[PDB]
Amino acid sequence: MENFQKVEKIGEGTYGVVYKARNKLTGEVVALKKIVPSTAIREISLLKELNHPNIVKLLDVIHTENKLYLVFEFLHQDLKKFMDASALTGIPLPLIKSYLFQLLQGLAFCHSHRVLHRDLKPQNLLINTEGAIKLADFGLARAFEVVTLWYRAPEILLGCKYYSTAVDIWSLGCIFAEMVTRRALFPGDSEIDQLFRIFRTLGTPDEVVWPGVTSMPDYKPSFPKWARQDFSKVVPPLDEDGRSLLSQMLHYDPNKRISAKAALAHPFFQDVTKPVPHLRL
Ligand SMILES: O=C(Nc1ccc(F)cc1)c1n[nH]cc1NC(=O)c1c(F)cccc1F
Repeated sequence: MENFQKVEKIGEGTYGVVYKARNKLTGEVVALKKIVPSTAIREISLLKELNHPNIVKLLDVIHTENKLYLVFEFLHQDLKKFMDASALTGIPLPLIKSYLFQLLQGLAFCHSHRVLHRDLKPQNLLINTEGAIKLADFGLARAFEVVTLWYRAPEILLGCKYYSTAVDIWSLGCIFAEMVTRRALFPGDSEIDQLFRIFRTLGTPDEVVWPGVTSMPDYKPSFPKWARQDFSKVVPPLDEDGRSLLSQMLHYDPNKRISAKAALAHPFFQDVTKPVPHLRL
């Protein structure tokens, strides 16, 4: 730690405390995350390689005195605070669209290298004054105070052990709908409550929409059978392009669910721009 001065506690991460810190030598301000098996060492080292404009840059990995610290480029806000701050009027749609597009870019990159996030949520989406948004804590999940289930894909909730990059698309779809409506899509407060909120909005899945569902580990023939709601009721006043895209990001069957790369080609992004957010630091 010596080479750093903790300027302040930024928050209580999943894997430990987060500090804003200044490199006593380089002068650079940074995010310092306190988290040791060699596997965790090997995973995090891979992470140093996947550099992308929409991934929070992992500056350094300090394994000293059998402790683990990750050093990340610092950004001044996350999407959760910005949403609360924009509750009154909502985030403008052009900004929502730009955030969605850049996030999809980040995902398409990670996914092309077979790296999933697994835990997307507005808290780990960081933004700057220049209109950029970045995925934070990418890959930390494989490598390793209630954790939110609100963005969890249903195949995870159903006990699927070998899930795909589709889980991140699902989470990002949930975040998309939340930006638009200013309300969490599926605010579950247990794994069953989470699952059943999903069922209530999208319909109880069956073998028609999701072949193999009924054979999943935690699936029960006894689940109530709810009817799917219509999306126009779910995310007004998102336009038809947005709704089409959202519906594809929220497909039950992970194999039907749109990829990040395919989502980038959707006509919703036909008119994408890069607006600057007004944020007060
Ligand atoms: O937290 C960060 N920035 C930030 C600063 C002030 C805020 F109000 C808000 C945000 C940050 N900058 N760079 C990386 C960061 N955070 C993470 O990587 C991170 C983490 F280590 C653990 C959990 C969530 C994270 F986003």
